[PDB]
Amino acid sequence: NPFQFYLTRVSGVKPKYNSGALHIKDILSPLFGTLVSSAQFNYCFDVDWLVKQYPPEFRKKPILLVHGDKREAKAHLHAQAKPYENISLCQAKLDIAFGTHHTKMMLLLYEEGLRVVIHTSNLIHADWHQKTQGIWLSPLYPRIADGTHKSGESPTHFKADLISYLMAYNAPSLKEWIDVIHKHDLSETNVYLIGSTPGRFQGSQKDNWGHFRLKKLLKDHASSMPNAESWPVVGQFSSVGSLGADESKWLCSEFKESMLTLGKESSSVPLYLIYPSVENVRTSLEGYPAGGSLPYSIQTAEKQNWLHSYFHKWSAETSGRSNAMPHIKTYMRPSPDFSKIAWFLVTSANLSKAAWGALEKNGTQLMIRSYELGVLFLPSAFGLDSFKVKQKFFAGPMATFPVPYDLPPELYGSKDRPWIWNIPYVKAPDTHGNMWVP
Ligand SMILES: O=C(O)c1cccc(O)c1C(=O)O
Repeated sequence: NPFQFYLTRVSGVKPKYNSGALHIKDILSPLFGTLVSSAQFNYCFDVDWLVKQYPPEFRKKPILLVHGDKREAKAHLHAQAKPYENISLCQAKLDIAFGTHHTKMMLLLYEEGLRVVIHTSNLIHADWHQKTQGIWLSPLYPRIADGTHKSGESPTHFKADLISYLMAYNAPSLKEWIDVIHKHDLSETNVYLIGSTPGRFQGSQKDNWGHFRLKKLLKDHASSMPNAESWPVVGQFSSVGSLGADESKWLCSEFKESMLTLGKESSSVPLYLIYPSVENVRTSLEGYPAGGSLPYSIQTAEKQNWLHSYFHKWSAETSGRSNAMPHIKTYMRPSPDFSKIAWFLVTSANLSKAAWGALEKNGTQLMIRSYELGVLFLPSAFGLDSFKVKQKFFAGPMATFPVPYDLPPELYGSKDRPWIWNIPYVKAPDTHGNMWVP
């Protein structure tokens, strides 16, 4: 397969549903490369657990943790890391209020080359145990010979774009990794980088990040088709921000507008949002504790009941993962019969203005609060007009894209409710025999 898109291993499904899945121990294995140094970009870390996932022979190689923690949280993380003299830390600046460092990425420097891993899991045991999570694995990028002058750039501009993303941190530890990337040949990369960084972007910078970045890529590198207004948009996420008093405030005015872009020319496009119901969580492998990683608060939700008519259940029979709650985030553009897709994005970005950006100053400025990162699969980058949807995620021509959940998405039933993490559920017990009392 050309896509190199994987799910994490799920404990408790039959082996047929983990053949081709990856655990973090698989990613860090010597079989992937002889580790010299690594950077772990993430949100939450269990440092003791994390070091154990590296092969024993590699556990003293340098590790950089890139995080966004402040004040006591920052102290707690440093205290976690203090016992390991090989671990350095980089605090990503979050100069806009309510921002988060959500990006989940491994930079893996080997004897043999460099690998980039963009994924959706926190570096804690529970995020790799029984959740649905996504991974993109880059090729092994060879080093450019010293004295040789070549760009090492791909047709998707991934090398420059990754360096640009790292430069936004303004961090000395990441300038070191920028210099590493400069020295490697990333020309085989067939995905486009879509990042968010905190800031207020106007003019020549508005298209660099967030949903304007997606819009720019779709305008430049996808083609519109006849009956494009019939191709739905699907968004799939593990949390929702405050979107406004109605759909015209942000969801359907600028977010949907960016996602329905195709091609360079000048809406009733169906929008499907996939988000676990209470029943999805209750009957999940984890039970109600899965809802600790689906942090939709009642304060947010009661301000936007209009949103929930868009919500569809989590269902993933195709990957045996209907009971493995999603912490992956994905966005895609299926055909009206869901048999093809015009593009697929896997990312850290949830359904929120903080993650995707919101227009300010009379539409001239895109304001983003958070760090996010994902990769975009476009048919043109593979010599194709569209992707055929793989019918069974783990089944057997390799030019079909492995969508990890079921299509078409299934609307919430009248008795379903979106999972809301900070109210109690005491009506029916979960798969472990417990209720939810936050
Ligand atoms: O895991 C994360 O990066 C995260 C952190 C804080 C709130 C969240 O909603 C999420 C998420 O849903 O991914």
